[PDB]
Amino acid sequence: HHWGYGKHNGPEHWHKDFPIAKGERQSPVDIDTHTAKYDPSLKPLSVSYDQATSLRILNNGHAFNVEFDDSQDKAVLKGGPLDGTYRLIQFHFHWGSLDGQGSEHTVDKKKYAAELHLVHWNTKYGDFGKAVQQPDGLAVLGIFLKVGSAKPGLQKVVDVLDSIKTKGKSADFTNFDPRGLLPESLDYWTYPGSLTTPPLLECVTWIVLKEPISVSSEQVLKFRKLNFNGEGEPEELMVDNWRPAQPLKNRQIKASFK
Ligand SMILES: C[C@]12CC[C@H]3[C@@H](CC=C4C[C@@H](OS(N)(=O)=O)CC[C@@]43C)[C@@H]1CC[C@@H]2C=O
Ligand SMILES: [Zn+2]
Repeated sequence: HHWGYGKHNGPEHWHKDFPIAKGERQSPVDIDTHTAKYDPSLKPLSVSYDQATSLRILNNGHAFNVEFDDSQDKAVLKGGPLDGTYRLIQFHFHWGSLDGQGSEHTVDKKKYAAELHLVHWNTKYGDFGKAVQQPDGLAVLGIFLKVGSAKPGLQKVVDVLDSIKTKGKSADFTNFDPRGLLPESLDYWTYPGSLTTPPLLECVTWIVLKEPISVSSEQVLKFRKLNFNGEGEPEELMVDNWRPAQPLKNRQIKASFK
């Protein structure tokens, strides 16, 4: 009886195995745009993905992960609210059963169709596993998806999903350029938070871009054909793999923009 997104194992159950679920810096949150304070001390975000080297795409029974070779200093996130340099290890999405839900963060209670997370670890802690034990261990870049025009840079991901339908399936996925998933503007909100799945560790500086990307209805419909279940198990469509907004408690959301 492992955690998931269902009635009996979903977000309202996670606190039993992971008591930090009710902690002081949980993610995601609602971004109240009128309360978020413009912080002139925040720097432009530096996203350097020119040398990013993807290895594999994996269905882990929760989402699909596009994984990167993080063995050299290549694909790095720095500046913005960050001190030092954070290395890209993987990206994944959260999405809904319908276009009206799927994002984890919300903006004035607006839910987007999906949300992309690019996960980076602080190079001062040497590897990903050590970084998540630190309050400044990870920087996750969050990007909202709305349904409209296709995102050409997403199509290579969409076209490989047929090969990883079920939990435990993986495929070679080299030479994927994550620059093709970025909106025009790097205007962002930032706040201290957590992983949004177990183990829910309070190790993340969240950087949520204001500008969504557009994807087509056809692109998101292919996300919704994935399965939570393993090959030769009862079909459970991989949909609504999002955690709802958690209490903000004693935190401030800062805006990079006026
Ligand atoms: C691999 C680990 C468990 C899985 C952890 C990872 C740290 C960050 C995320 C990101 C998160 O999703 S999200 N939404 O918070 O970005 C989904 C869980 C995941 C992959 C841990 C690092 C060490 C630990 C075990 O070795
Ligand atoms: Zn995520």
